[PDB]
Amino acid sequence: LKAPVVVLGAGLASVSFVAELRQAGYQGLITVVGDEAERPYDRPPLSKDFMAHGDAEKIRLDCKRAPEVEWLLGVTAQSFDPQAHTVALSDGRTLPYGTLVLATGAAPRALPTLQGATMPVHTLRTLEDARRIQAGLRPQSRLLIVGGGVIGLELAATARTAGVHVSLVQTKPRLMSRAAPATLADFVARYHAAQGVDLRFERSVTGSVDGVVLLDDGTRIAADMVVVGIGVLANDALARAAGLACDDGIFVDAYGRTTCPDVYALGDVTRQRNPLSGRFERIETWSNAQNQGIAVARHLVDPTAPGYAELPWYWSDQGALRIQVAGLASGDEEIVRGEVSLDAPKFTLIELQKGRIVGATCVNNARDFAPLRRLLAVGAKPDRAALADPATDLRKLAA
Amino acid sequence: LKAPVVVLGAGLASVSFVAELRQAGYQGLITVVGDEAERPYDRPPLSKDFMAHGDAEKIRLDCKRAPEVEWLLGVTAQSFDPQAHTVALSDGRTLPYGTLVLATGAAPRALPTLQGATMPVHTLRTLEDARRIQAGLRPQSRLLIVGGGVIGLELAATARTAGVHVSLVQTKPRLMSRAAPATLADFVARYHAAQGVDLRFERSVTGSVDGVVLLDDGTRIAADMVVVGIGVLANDALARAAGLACDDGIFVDAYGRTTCPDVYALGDVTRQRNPLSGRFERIETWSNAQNQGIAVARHLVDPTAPGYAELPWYWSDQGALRIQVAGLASGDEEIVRGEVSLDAPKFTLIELQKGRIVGATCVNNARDFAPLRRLLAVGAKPDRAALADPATDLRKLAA
Ligand SMILES: Cc1cc2nc3c(=O)[nH]c(=O)nc-3n(C[C@H](O)[C@H](O)[C@H](O)COP(=O)(O)OP(=O)(O)OC[C@H]3O[C@@H](n4cnc5c(N)ncnc54)[C@H](O)[C@@H]3O)c2cc1C
Ligand SMILES: Cc1cc2nc3c(=O)[nH]c(=O)nc-3n(C[C@H](O)[C@H](O)[C@H](O)COP(=O)(O)OP(=O)(O)OC[C@H]3O[C@@H](n4cnc5c(N)ncnc54)[C@H](O)[C@@H]3O)c2cc1C
Repeated sequence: LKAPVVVLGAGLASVSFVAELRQAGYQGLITVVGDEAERPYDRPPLSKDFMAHGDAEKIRLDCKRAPEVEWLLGVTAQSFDPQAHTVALSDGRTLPYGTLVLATGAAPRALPTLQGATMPVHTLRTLEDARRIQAGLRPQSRLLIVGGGVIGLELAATARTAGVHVSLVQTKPRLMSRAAPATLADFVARYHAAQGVDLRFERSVTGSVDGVVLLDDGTRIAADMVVVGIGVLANDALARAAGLACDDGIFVDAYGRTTCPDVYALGDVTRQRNPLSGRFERIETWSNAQNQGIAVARHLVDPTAPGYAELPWYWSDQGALRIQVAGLASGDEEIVRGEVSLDAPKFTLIELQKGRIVGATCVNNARDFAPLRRLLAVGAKPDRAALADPATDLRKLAA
Repeated sequence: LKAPVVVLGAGLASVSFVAELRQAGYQGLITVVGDEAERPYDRPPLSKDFMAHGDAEKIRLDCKRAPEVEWLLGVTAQSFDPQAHTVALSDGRTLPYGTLVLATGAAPRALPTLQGATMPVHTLRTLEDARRIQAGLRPQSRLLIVGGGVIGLELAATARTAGVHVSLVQTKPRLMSRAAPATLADFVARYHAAQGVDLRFERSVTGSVDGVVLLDDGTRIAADMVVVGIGVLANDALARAAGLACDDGIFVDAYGRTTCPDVYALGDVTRQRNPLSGRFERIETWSNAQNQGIAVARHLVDPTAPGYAELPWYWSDQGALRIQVAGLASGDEEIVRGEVSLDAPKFTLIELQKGRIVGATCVNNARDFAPLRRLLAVGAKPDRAALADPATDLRKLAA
């Protein structure tokens, strides 16, 4: 930890990191460069309550635990020189650094087949995106969502509740193909179909003409607006140009270190080790952005602190479904607690691998999720009969 | 470049690196820790001329360009402390370092289904391995090779020439599924079949009992010896324990830097960027071990030197086939020069991607390979009609 600290990016990972530095005792200079001209804000409401109600002052991140920080908003870091220890800014200024932190997140992947489209096509990542989408979301408008990940499905539910007709195209045979158990994915499709979502599986967009989208099966979908959500790409251009190891994501170890001395990275921009799979992955969850940011800051101030160690998890709010998912999507068996029914959905899945818990899912059952995450964390091997037994209390069993 | 330099591993990458340091002008301490008790030697002859003729003094690496280096042979680096800047050795000694270089290569992957086998099962990576395999290779012995990569196929040809009966099991539908064009792979299978190799595709080993190997199709193959060659795993345990970013391979940038300050890595142990694909890969070729070793050394002595930049390539000698392959295995089209015939095989493949050369293969045509590699290097876009035209001289066209 060499002063001054410069952080590139002012999203959740960045805010979490600078607040932990200050709370841990670092009182030297901290400067944050953020390219959006927005008071730092949280993204999950953009698909839900913001999209519906429209109040951005309900979604701002609390920067109060980060006193004495200069936030350069609406400014783009254009390059950094890791030998000179400087960053070049879009406003013509240069910042010196002792420690540089790359927290630049990721940007929506574009659909090449819609690149010359003459109809409204948006992605959903920023306040500006959400505001733009809202203003075309009239009741009985027709929305096409490309991509069956959580963002798209969250938007789908919000749109339907608002009286918008929703069609959704998914290339893979299942929704949430990333980091969701098949049982959950099948149920999620059943729910959305029941809410009026027109789901098209194993189809791809081949292009568009005069307000209609074309598909690989040779068919058409007319819509007033397309929202594309087919995943994101790490914002790692600065690192690539400066000579750091990247591959759609900056490689970091558990201390947030990149291959370049005095340069760290955290959050959506990173590829990091998933302790459960033992493989490097770009983890794009809210909890990772916050918790990896805190862990890296904590170790920078106190090098005896351990590195980042959390196992990955996320939630997704999709209408009546409060979904929570932790660990791996699959193992050698799945234990199902409760019934999988559209009639007041409430159930828990547990994935096991040689008797050890390696994954869990709760749907409208937040009470069981916390003890499942603790069990997950220690690689517990409970009695599978007790794990199926609805009489069992997971909170009790967790100690 | 802080003295003293310690290198872990005494294979080709290591020898190439220390020789380049010395040639570039670094005259400080260099100490190499090598766990094999062997004068440093080259591995490719182990599947060919050594396996046949048995003279290890024909395969030693030239260390003369590396004067004043202490080589601790037969000693294992057990851990390193990247804060203390020391390495702990199996003989009880500790080495201080200013710069640590991890050049520990990779080890053959084991076959879990043969873990309790009571017949001879060997891998082929070391002098000891080769010597052990040789001594069971009687004429009219039956050898089963598991794995259709280049090592297995090279051994297959050597064994057949020696009068050994060869059966070979390959899980994938084609040989050389890694980094070889399908056209080449199909031809290579045709050649080996013509030389008496009993090839079994899309089959897996399920176990063994009393001198017979069992397969996923429910059948049997009796053999006097099994040689397993199903790929390798990076020897990255020290890095993993010391907190470096690894995933079956230590992540490095173009200067050989790991995520840990003052620690570098090179050769088979690394995952690095493939400039043609833009993706990180573990490149396990001879040319990478030598050339990445030299590039990293060169930049350590002269930081104005560029980073490692070579595009990947390899050769494989399989009986009458002198095979050379560069770049990617495929693109949007393949140009074929000459005829693909078992009657005196001699042909060239060129892979193109939007008019640009991205890959090439020569079989018994070393003359065309060098100009194809130069063309590959600059991302050339020659006239495809001229590239097919046998009247065309690639050496001429290369300038
Ligand atoms: C619509 C939506 C819904 C979501 N819902 C969920 C959910 O249900 N569950 C869940 O777990 N997560 C969800 N997420 C939230 C999410 O996971 C977090 O927003 C994200 O992980 C935060 O990571 P970050 O801080 O690393 O990156 P970012 O939030 O992307 O922050 C990076 C910032 O750096 C900026 N930047 C990039 N380059 C430069 C530069 N050169 N100079 C200056 N600034 C730069 C970027 O523009 C960006 O503002 C959702 C996200 C979206 C967009
Ligand atoms: C049978 C065979 C045939 C081949 N034929 C071809 C070919 O046709 N074409 C081709 O391109 N390549 C071929 N290769 C050659 C090959 O590509 C090179 O041998 C390899 O890439 C060299 O890389 P290296 O120096 O990084 O690793 P290595 O050669 O594996 O050297 C690493 C050394 O470090 C040692 N070590 C590991 N851990 C420790 C430790 N903790 N302490 C001390 N020492 C340690 C290892 O035991 C090993 O001796 C072949 C290899 C084999 C084995």
